[PDB]
Amino acid sequence: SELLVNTKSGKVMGTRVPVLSSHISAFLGIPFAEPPVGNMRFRRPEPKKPWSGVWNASTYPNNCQQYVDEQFPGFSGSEMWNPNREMSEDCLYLNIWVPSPRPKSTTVMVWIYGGGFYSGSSTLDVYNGKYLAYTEEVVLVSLSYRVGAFGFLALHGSQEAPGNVGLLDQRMALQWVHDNIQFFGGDPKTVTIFGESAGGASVGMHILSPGSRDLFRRAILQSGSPNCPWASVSVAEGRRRAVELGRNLNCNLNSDEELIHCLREKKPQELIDVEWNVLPFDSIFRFSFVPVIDGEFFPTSLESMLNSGNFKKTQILLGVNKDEGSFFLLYGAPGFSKDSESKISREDFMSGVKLSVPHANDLGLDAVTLQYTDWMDDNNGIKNRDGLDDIVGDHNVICPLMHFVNKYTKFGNGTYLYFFNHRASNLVWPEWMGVIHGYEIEFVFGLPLVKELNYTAEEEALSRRIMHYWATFAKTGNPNEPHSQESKWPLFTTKEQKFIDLNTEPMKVHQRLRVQMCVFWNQFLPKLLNAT
Amino acid sequence: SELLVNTKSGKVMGTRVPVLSSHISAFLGIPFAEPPVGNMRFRRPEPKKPWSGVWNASTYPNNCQQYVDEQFPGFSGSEMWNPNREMSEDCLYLNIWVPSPRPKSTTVMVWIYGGGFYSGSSTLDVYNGKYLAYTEEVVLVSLSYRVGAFGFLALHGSQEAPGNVGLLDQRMALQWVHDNIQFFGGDPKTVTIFGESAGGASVGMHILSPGSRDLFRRAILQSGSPNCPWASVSVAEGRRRAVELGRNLNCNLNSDEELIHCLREKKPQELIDVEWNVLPFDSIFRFSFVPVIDGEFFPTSLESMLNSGNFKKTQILLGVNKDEGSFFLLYGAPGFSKDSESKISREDFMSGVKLSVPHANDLGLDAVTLQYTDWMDDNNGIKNRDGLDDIVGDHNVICPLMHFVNKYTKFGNGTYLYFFNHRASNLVWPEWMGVIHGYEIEFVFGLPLVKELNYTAEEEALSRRIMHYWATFAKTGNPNEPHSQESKWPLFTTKEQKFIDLNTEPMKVHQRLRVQMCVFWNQFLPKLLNAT
Ligand SMILES: COc1ccc2c3c1O[C@H]1C[C@@H](O)C=C[C@@]31CCN(CCCCCCN1C(=O)c3ccccc3S1(=O)=O)C2
Ligand SMILES: COc1ccc2c3c1O[C@H]1C[C@@H](O)C=C[C@@]31CCN(CCCCCCN1C(=O)c3ccccc3S1(=O)=O)C2
Ligand SMILES: *[C@@H]1O[C@H](CO)[C@@H](O[C@@H]2O[C@H](CO)[C@@H](O)[C@H](O)[C@H]2NC(C)=O)[C@H](O)[C@H]1NC(C)=O
Ligand SMILES: *[C@@H]1O[C@H](CO)[C@@H](O[C@@H]2O[C@H](CO)[C@@H](O)[C@H](O)[C@H]2NC(C)=O)[C@H](O)[C@H]1NC(C)=O
Ligand SMILES: *[C@@H]1O[C@H](CO)[C@@H](O)[C@H](O)[C@H]1NC(C)=O
Ligand SMILES: *[C@@H]1O[C@H](CO)[C@@H](O)[C@H](O)[C@H]1NC(C)=O
Repeated sequence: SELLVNTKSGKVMGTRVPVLSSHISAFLGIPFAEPPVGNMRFRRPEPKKPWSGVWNASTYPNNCQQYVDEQFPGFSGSEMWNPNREMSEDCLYLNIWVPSPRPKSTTVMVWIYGGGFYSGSSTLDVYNGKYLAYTEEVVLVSLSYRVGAFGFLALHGSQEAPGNVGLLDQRMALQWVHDNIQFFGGDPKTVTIFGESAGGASVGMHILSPGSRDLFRRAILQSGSPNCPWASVSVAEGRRRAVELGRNLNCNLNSDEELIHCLREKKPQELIDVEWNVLPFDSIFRFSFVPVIDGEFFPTSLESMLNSGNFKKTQILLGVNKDEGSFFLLYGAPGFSKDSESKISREDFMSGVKLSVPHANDLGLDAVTLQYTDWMDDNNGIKNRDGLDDIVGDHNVICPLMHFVNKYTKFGNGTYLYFFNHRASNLVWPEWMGVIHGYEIEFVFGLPLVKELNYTAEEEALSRRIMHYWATFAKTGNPNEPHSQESKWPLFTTKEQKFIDLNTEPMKVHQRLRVQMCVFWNQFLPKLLNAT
Repeated sequence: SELLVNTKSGKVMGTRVPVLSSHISAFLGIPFAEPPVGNMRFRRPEPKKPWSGVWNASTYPNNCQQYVDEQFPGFSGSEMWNPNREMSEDCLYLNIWVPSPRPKSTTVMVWIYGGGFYSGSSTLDVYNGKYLAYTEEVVLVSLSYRVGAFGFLALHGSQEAPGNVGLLDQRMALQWVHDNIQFFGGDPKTVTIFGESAGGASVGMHILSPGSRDLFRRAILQSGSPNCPWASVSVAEGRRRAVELGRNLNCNLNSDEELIHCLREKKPQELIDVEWNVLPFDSIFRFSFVPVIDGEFFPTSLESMLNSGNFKKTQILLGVNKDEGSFFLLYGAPGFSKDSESKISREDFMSGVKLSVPHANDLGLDAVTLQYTDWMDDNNGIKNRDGLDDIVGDHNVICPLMHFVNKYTKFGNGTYLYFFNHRASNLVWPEWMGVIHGYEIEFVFGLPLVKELNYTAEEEALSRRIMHYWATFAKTGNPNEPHSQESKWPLFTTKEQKFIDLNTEPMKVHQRLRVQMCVFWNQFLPKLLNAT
């Protein structure tokens, strides 16, 4: 039967799922690691022991333990990101959508969800892989990994809580895909990993880490880069935060052993309840437990790895959204609200800048403010609001990606860059937030092809184009259809630095995406902060 | 007779001079101080002893000893600034143009020439006061003062060479005007001092200095401000330069007495020949001997005087030209030439920045470069050339004047600000230099009314308008004709910061002249340089 697949780990039984008037097979909740529970909490993952009999893979698995957004109860804009299955530490599973009839050896795409490294689920409606698998005829896999303290608590020097275990969870899933996807009709030689935000940072981290490079062929990064200021911490900062978490739970702090044992006796929600108390600064776009530059998963500093070409050389397709910072200003910066136009006073602007670049001294804060203030009209509320939106997006997402892009292209084998700037007609968030962080995902996953979701005919066309760009790239290392008549997405080169806009209008090519601001963020400001 | 005037210093005999088909009286070369020669070189000026008989004031006097421009022999663009009379240390004289018939008590305007404090003459053709005196019916005076080491060599603590004596020369001339102008038909209660560049800085210095304030009524500053970075030095830097001058002439440096005596035995040209060797940095727009913050002529730092309102409160009219920096880039920055379009490479741009802000550390240089580089088109030669032109003009002239303007207006009784941006049709300098430092002077002095000088009919109209604005302001403290139908030059206020463009097009009002760049130069950069 089509729904029965024998893998190196044992037999698995899937389910037939309807998709746009047709059908495909889905193998949901396949285990790829032993549950990281009890004494294994904080530890590197262990491979799942093979099983006898047939594993029932007809339903989604549990989501990993995580902080749950309750800022807007019942609001779909925020709840579409919350776990939609019961949470459990026993959450290391992957999902596979397979075209029907089962292919023999086709293109494989593995999705890595985002969520600031503290949240996320592979089972969200926006990550439903059936549309992409069906429309592009690819085997679509979505993995999972531990987030928050469970996946990133780091006490460097200890083997009980070394840090980066969430990344190792992702690596283990990629190993399982490499070893077994052939049985589902996928070609292990042609695996593209793709993810957004923390998932995009993760993809870049696998490109960098020597121990992950051989597990995939190509990569797609959406609104995320390994060098993002929020994506990693030093082992000293990781240690300080782990100790501070312990201090919040009245743990014995005499030794790592004492600390870890105490943290292991706590129920999941006890760690989550105090997780946010360990941040070193009053800030926005900063998360507690994230990857650590350990000297193992990451051999040396990310910057030196990027500068020396110490990373997997292959093709990459990546990009950013127009208003990456709005989600974060709404949730923490003074003056912003979901139900107002959020025009920002000069003082709230100043407060926002301080929260946005928490690590900056006063000279640094002045540099940023000057760079984003129109002094001919400084009390303009809309300009202050949009300026902050740009500060947050440029600093945390766009400029780090542009730095990654330029460093990468020097050694890589092919780069395609995009600027997604279409605001969905059915967006439930207010207009001031614009093209929000995370909102290109629904187009990548084909949601607009579903009539009941209320997208326009051009948005469905945009979705189909993006899906075919992503899949063709996964398949060939080039998003363009060979011998096609359609407009060509040009290669991003060190010299011309071309990129295309991604929206419902006829393709348009540009060059040097936000160079003015990124020279400020990537070259000048760090020089200023390092000198003063 | 109309050409005979009895003053408190003795009788003076002038000459009748033709002016635009009519005539007026001119009293040229009237002495206002004893010749500052021999043992009086470097000393404060002494008032001229009264004379018996009649002083022949029919011809221009000698010009003060100064460096002479030989960069373009025979070229009128540069030679129109060079002394046009024999040079001599016996050069403290003033000139007066009086309408005919002699008025009884009319508006007085006293001109203070510029020249970077190291050069300048009251006898230049562009400073001919007959047109303005005739057309506006004002008594026009042009004074003179020692420049270079002769007027500004400063060994603070010494009475033989205290510094600032060139400013005291100007003050003595203003005292003579106050005491005697009534005999020429001028009203001592209504004296307006006006000057350009170093002369404009001088005017602002008299506004600041307690010992000069009572000598005039109102002020006009053209492309110059007392706080300009090149207009003054500390007593320590003044001393170092004086000692270095001595070192260049093989002087005994054991004491001030030994140094000064040696400097006094040298012929004028010997000091001038090594004058430029004392600058502390490789730079442009920096001059050797300038005013010193001595604690006497200037009670405290210029900034604290400006901040506390420690200055004469009255009305001021001032402004800048569009391309203040071009003259200086042509003469010293790599890549610029008089006969080429001077498109600047990225490297010459960098070299220019270093010469333009000689006091800046590397972080400072990077800040400036970033602020003026279009990173989307950084190898554009015209943009690099124009960017440097703006760097030089903003830093040395425009932003210091804007800082002066805003500090002044808070305590003053009326401010009128202009932006002169008309390029004369008959300019002999190349097009790339634009509206050059010093080139609004010919319009202020009415040269365009002289047919043989080849100006257009609209330029003559512009000249007449400017002359009437200046004179009406001198007379009333307001450039606008009361009850006129013409467009009104609005008052510059702390709140609205309005200014007008000055050109052949219908008046246009704007606000916050070059605010973006001036916040950089007046607030951010000094904060950066002071911290790092
Ligand atoms: C690094 O990028 C991200 C960081 C956080 C999240 C996402 C994300 O990318 C997006 C798209 C996708 O990748 C998944 C989740 C998304 C959207 C949903 N949500 C958006 C709200 C994030 C901003 C508020 C975060 N919070 C705090 O900073 C904070 C501080 C103290 C206590 C509680 C909180 S919080 O959870 O409200 C969480
Ligand atoms: C502070 O503003 C200024 C500084 C210098 C001058 C003027 C001026 O404003 C204008 C208009 C008016 O006020 C009178 C003279 C003006 C035009 C004529 N000339 C223009 C040429 C100035 C630029 C070159 C100065 N030189 C040097 O920096 C240098 C260095 C070493 C040796 C020799 C020289 S230099 O004389 O060629 C001299
Ligand atoms: C990606 O790598 C391939 C193979 O290494 C590059 O193709 C080679 O290009 C070189 C230089 O032009 C030729 O000498 C070889 O014959 C090519 N090999 C093959 C098998 O095609 C390709 O140019 C690279 N692409 C980019 C954008 O770097
Ligand atoms: C310049 O100073 C004059 C006189 O000090 C100001 O005129 C006075 O304005 C105050 C306040 O409006 C009135 O109470 C007086 O009656 C006015 N005095 C006279 C004699 O007019 C004038 O407003 C000031 N101008 C500016 C721009 O500051
Ligand atoms: C597979 O497991 C799910 C768990 O709820 C169950 O509903 C479904 O009927 C099961 N099917 C088989 C054949 O075990
Ligand atoms: C005034 O002095 C000048 C000096 O050259 C002379 O030419 C002129 O004739 C003199 N006039 C009288 C009356 O002395």
